[PDB]
This record gives sequence, C-alpha cells and structure tokens, in this order.
Amino acid sequence: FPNWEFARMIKEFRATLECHPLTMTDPIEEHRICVCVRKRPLNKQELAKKEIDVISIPSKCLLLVHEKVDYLENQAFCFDFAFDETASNEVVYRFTAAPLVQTIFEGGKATCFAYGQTGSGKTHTMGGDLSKGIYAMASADVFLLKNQPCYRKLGLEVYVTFFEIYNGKLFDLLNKKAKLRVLEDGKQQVQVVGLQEHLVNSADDVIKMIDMGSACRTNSSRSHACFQIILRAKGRMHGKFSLVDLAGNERRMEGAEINKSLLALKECIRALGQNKAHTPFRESKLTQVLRDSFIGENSRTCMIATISPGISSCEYTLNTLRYADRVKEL
Ligand SMILES: Nc1ncnc2c1ncn2[C@@H]1O[C@H](COP(=O)(O)OP(=O)(O)O)[C@@H](O)[C@H]1O
Ligand SMILES: [Mg+2]
Repeated sequence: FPNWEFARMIKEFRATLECHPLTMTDPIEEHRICVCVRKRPLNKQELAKKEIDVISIPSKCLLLVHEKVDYLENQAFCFDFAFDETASNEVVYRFTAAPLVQTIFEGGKATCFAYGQTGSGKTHTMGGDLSKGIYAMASADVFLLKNQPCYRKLGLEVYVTFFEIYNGKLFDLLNKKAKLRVLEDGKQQVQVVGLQEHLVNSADDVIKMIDMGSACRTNSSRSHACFQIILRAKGRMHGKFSLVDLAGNERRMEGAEINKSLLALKECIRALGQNKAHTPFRESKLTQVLRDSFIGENSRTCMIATISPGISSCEYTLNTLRYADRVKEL
C-alpha cells in the first residue's frame, strides 16, 4: 500500500520476464577473476513492513535493479554469476570457491571474498546460517582432494589460520584474540608475526576451529574475518586459499578505515587482473596480509557481492553493484 503502484509495475515486469537461471548442472567456469552477485530473500521483518523486492535475476549473468521515477526504470548489471534468492550455499560454492580448491593443489594462490552491506548475507555465505558455509565446504573438498592418488603422493599437510582485522589491528581468533603484528621486509614480503598455523587432519577438526573462531568475533559488521587453508609439502608452502568475510561496505562513528581497505582491495584485484608487477598492497592491513595472493601466474580470485533486495536498501545495493562492476575491468 505505501510505495505507489511501484510494486504492481514490478510484478507486471516479472510476469513478462522469461528467466534462464543458473542450475547445478551448468558447467563450472575457470576465471582468473570471478565476480558474482548474490541476492538474499526478504526476511519476515521486511515482509511485515511491506518492503518491495526491487531485484530481479533473469539469467545466470544478469541482475536488474527496479527504480521508482515515478514510473519503472530498470537498471541492468552483468556478472560472471548471479545467484537469486533460491540459490543455496551449495550452489553458490560450486561456481565460486569450489574451482579454486584445485588451484591450491597445483601450487597456486586463491582468494574468496564476500562483499556488501551489513545484513546482506556475507557471514551466511562464508560461515553458515546455523548448514555450511563456504569455509566448511572448501575444507571438506581440500581433504577429498588430498586423499586422491595424484595428490596423496605429494606428502601434503593441511594448516589453518583464522583472524580478524578491526581498526587496523589483527586479532587471532584461534589464539584468544591476541593482537598480532604485520611486518614488511626489504623485498616487500609480508609476515604476520605471532600468527600460528594449526595442523588439521580432517574437515571435522577445521569445523571445530571455525566454530571456536566464530564465537570470538564481535560489531562484527565493522571487521574483516580471514580464514586460510594452507597446503605445505614438507613444511615448504605448496598452496594457500584465503576466504574473507569483509566488513560492511555501507559508509560519531568510523568507516574511513573500512572504505580505504575496500578501495585498496579493488585495486589489488584489478591489478591481478592486468597481471601487474605492483599493486597498492600497503594501503590497508587486509591487502598487506594478502599481498602474496595478488601476484603470480597461477593466482586466482573470486568475489561474491551480497545484496539486500528491499527498496529501502536500494542505494546501498547500487553502491555494492557499482563497486563489483569495477572489480573485473580490463
Ligand atoms: N541467502 C540467504 N538465505 C536465507 N537467509 C539469509 C541469506 N543470506 C542471509 N540470510 C540471513 O540474513 C541474516 C543476516 O545475514 P548475515 O550473513 O549475517 O549478513 P552480513 O554478514 O552481510 O551482515 C541472517 O539471519 C542470515 O541467516
Ligand atoms: Mg557478518
């Protein structure tokens, strides 16, 4: 009843729109830079306040934003994958993090980020509803891949880390929120001093670590959480996957550290894209710690831009989409 016949126009547009959504049998794609969008459904509180759903997904790659002016104006965005409200964590995982698990076994570096406004679904995507969770699904597949004959030969051990970044400070979530320190040497290599890697022999051990870690993390909407899977051959690093649940991108309080951090990340992803010798890693603790993952022939990244579909979040949604749009730009 409040926001005009805008809801009626949106419904009429949806009834005419013939859709071609993503399914689980669609072939997995191999991208150096994979940029996705994930729309979460309206919650019970949003449905109670009569929030209009202003997002449609007519294909595996296309996202539409419905704007009132006062007549319907539809804005289109194109991504590698667009996940609608029917997409489970399992479906999202398949097309994002899952193809990057093999990368770490070939001796590469992989990164996976969940980016978007607070309440959009980043933690739900990475950690789980409480149901997995990209961290758990990646961990499970790491242990399946290392039990295979090809890789069982390599003599690989699996280590894990889990830390958060808040106000330019790193805290170890597996070692009682200890304030670690990030150092850079004369060759631009970065080390997190005091960060202990934990040896794990099963995905069940990792789940206990994530749960141990998630219990620590607190507002958790103002911090980045980074979970790492590290493959070591004989103590020598073979491969690394870093999975990050970023701080909310929406904007007295502080959001200047977050915004510079997110801007720095975009530039680092963009630079990996262009196979550049230098990227502005130093501009944030997040990019400094992940420096190693934005360089190399066999370094790959995925970003999942999570969006809240309600009319009230429209401006924040457009900011998220505009940012994700500039992440994979030649
Ligand atoms: N795709 C989804 N399907 C169902 N519920 C979701 C989905 N994404 C998010 N939610 C729910 O919405 C709420 C907020 O999500 P959350 O992951 O905490 O957001 P964020 O980390 O981006 O701030 C939670 O109760 C969560 O389970
Ligand atoms: Mg969260």
